[PDB]
Amino acid sequence: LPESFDAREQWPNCPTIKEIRDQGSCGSCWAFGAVEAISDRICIHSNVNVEVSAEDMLTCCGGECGDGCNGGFPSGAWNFWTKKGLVSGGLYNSHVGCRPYSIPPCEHHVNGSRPPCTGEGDTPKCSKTCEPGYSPSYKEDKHFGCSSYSVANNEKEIMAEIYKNGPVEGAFSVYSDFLLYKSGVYQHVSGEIMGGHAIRILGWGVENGTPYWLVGNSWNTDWGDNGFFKILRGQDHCGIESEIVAGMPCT
Ligand SMILES: *[C@]1(C(=O)NCc2ccccc2)O[C@@H]1C(=O)N[C@H](C(=O)N1CCC[C@H]1C(=O)OCc1ccccc1)[C@@H](C)CC
Repeated sequence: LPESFDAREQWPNCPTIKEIRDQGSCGSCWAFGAVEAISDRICIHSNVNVEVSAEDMLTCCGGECGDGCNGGFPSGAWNFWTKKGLVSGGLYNSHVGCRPYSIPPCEHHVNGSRPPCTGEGDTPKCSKTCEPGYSPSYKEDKHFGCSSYSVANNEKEIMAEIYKNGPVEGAFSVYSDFLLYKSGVYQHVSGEIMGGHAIRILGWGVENGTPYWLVGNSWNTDWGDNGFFKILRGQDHCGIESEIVAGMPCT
């Protein structure tokens, strides 16, 4: 395996890999890390381009994935993709796809022109219909995964999975010092535990002798490094290597 790897550069024909979304004021990271990686993989393994609906995942999976805006389980999300499939849907107010995200973008621990995020967010309804004007129907717009699996807490195997099949979803413990991340390789040194956070890992590298994972957060582009961040790799730091999940699209 190479010393560095950036899925964005390795699969130039898959622009979703470069995208950063905004989960808004809702604890839907579990759903976002999943639909983002799934969007990447659908393009990688059939290179069609589809903005997989975070709304569909967030609202229709139900208990199997956890508790909507109150948090969920990454592996459960990929299961939903294989069992019920996922329709298309872009950013809030984009009118792109069957079910665009219904929760407004906000400022995540940074100042900006958008309203500041306010944790309190209610899970939107599971509506099995597409926005007006969109074709085909909800049922016909479903994209299915043909496998849902968990990658071992093994640096090499995780790198190998990304290298071969594309970005994966992972999760780590968020402590307050992470909230102010701007650049460099993040290592937890201070701050209270905020809870588990699911994200999309799309590569790795070494910065100043420090091995890291290239990660895409779901807090818009004005947070962190253009929406992305790097975190220490190789020591299961904050559990970043403990809950990796992925899957392959059908056909
Ligand atoms: C991830 C998130 O979205 N964080 C940012 C945010 C923005 C706005 C408002 C709140 C939070 O809280 C999100 C998530 O999916 N969390 C998820 C989680 O904490 N839980 C899922 C089910 C209930 C809850 C929990 O307490 O889980 C503990 C747990 C851990 C392992 C096995 C079983 C249960 C975590 C798991 C995502 C990795």
